[PDB]
Amino acid sequence: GVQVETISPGDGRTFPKRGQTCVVHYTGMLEDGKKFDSSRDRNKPFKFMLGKQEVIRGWQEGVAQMSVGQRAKLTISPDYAYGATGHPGIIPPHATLVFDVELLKLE
Repeated sequence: GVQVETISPGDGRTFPKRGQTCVVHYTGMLEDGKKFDSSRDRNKPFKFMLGKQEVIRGWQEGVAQMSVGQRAKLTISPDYAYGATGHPGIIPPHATLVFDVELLKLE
């Protein structure tokens, strides 16, 4: 559902726990490499609570496998993203997504 491939290693020790706020920088891309969303383009980190059902499954699960300081490529199956429906106009049906995510800190 999600496959993680490290771009830059983190501390390899400090991983998110359920209920912690994960503070990340990210860029979300369709399979073709085209960016549809980025906290980097906003110049402001994005926060989410691990376990809340706001953020797509694969993005959360991928981040749970990351340590503080790590940057990684999360390849997310539609099953763990927007599924059959997608988000028409932005995310097509059955889309594989790629997120470049850096776990900045936990709060």
